[PDB]
Amino acid sequence: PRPRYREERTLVRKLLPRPGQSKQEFRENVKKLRKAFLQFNADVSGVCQWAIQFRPRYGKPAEPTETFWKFFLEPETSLPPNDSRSPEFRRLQAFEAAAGILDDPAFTNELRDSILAVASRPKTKEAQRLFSRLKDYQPAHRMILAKVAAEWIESRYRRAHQNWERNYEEWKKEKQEWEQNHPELTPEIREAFNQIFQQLEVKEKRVRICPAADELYRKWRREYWREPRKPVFRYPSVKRHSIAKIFGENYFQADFKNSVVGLRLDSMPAGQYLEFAFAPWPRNYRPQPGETEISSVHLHFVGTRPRIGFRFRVPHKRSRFDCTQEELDELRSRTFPRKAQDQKFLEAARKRLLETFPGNAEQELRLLAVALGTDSARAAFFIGKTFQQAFPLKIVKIEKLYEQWPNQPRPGLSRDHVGRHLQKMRAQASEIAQKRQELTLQPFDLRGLTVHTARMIRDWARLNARQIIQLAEENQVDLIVLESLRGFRPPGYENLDQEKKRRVAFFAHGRIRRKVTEKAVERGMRVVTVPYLASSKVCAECRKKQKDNKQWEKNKKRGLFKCEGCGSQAQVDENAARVLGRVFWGEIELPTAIP
RNA sequence: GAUGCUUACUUAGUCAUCUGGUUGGCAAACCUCCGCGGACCUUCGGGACCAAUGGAGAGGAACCCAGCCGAGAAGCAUCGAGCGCUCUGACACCA
Ligand SMILES: [Zn+2]
Repeated sequence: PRPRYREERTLVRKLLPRPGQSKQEFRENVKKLRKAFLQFNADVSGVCQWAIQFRPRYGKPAEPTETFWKFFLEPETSLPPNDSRSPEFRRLQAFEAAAGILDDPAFTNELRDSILAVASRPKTKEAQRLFSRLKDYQPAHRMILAKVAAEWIESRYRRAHQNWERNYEEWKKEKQEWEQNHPELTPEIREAFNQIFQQLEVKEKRVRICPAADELYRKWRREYWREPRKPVFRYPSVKRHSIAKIFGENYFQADFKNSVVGLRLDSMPAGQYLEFAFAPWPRNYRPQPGETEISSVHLHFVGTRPRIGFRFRVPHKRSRFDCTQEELDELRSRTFPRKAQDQKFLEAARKRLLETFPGNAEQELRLLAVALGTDSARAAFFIGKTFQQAFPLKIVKIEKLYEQWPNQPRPGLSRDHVGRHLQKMRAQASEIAQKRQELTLQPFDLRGLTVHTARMIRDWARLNARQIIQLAEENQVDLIVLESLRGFRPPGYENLDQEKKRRVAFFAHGRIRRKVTEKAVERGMRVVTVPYLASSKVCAECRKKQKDNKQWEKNKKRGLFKCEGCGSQAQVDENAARVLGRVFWGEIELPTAIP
């Protein structure tokens, strides 16, 4: 499908006043830039507003404007595989004709007809004013703006909507099968119990009301009463991260021997730049400016301080596999997106991987099943379905890196550290509330403490990802096995509930998964995420699937355990790694304990 | 490795008992009401978002800005250790 994983890997450095430049002069310059960023965001938001109305609706006959929409979103498929001009240049030509700001054979007759249909539509007041302003812009700015709007609308609407469609079809089939297999006794009787809840304010799927004793209707409601929710569209809000202004070619002048960057604004003419100092390129960082030239510069604001991003090209490594990672993600996202659809997804993924292998996959498939625990973590290694050895990973960060916590708040990147900042926040927002009441949360209230906590969490995730990548590179792996854990929470997470602010301190296992997947696809590897199956409470040697629930947690609290059935003595992490490595193969099944 | 001076510098990459502490606020910044106009979802109750070459008030608790103290980056200057040279913790960066 779409090439989700590109080869860009952009790097962000903070901007600093140049030593020659005066501090007041630097404040005046960051003011000129803040204005340009605001204008760019406004223009992109307006163009997205104009273009969102041409989408083809689900369950309706196709309108004549659809093929222009698909050309605008994905010119690569629309254009022939070979053409001199880049696809984005063709996108700009189509957009100008559509908005009223094409005979080239690169464009098809259907595309021209659809754009003719599109242009013959009424323009709102916002659209007319936006196009009047956009007329004056340079073709480079117009093209960059159109590309950014297209990528934004694609990523933020179309992916989620297509996933929602595929989810909805399976929801139809599953509800039909459910209604036609066990409960044949509810053709209409559901209405009698539904009406009483309808007349009241019960606008929620999971009925947060305790059982009355229809309870079969209750299980039916929490499952198949309402359709899967449709994704809610938004625009590039300047309050959140939103998008980043792009200074393409001939607009930036970055120097590296000494770190100064020549940014150029839209109004500024040729040969004039705004020089700023920035954090110098790391020496140990593997790529260097000499290796690959910088394609463009991406600017965005955190808090009020500007940051810049350098975009360069880094080639990918060809994987021994004859398939892509996007297909493996596609299976789970679209083909099997449900809870019964997990066993089928895993079987299909295993088949697809095995058939794509050049030689004998069973004899030689270098596999590394990594589990992610709290204090510690270990990864198993498989070559041919035969366990070789388990490796420890150093993931506790203190004055030095260790593999385990040495023997009240633990110094270093720990739950205690994060939770102490969460408590500070819980004790500091109160007085803000009272003072605001006296005068008479927001995403600017504790704007330094939260950004610090976010940087801490992402640093922890980066540590985990790089450690895993290094372990995989040590012994030439081709496949990394990961679970679907949500994440861990710090001690102060629960006492700061009801606020999205507390989400800054969630440990984000998914962030680790994304980083690992990106870095693995970087090096010619594949990542498959099995569905959560609680590997910790499953013995690798014999699949006992322990359920004591009282003694197991105590054993995990000291890092050792003992299987109830036979008596294996391995540490919890090694057991879980072996369990995942087996589960990828056919030797262990998913619980599937829904009924 | 130690020591001293200077800097329109940093204290908003993380950790090492650590967004360092403190004093205040004209401009400015930040903050609160609208709201021309656009728009996504919706159980129609409402939720969420952008926005005028757009207009009105207000806090220095929070946001922002400035001063002071503590500290660290370097350019130079002294001595030293090891072997003139090498000489300042660990990690980590696809935002
Ligand atoms: Zn056992």
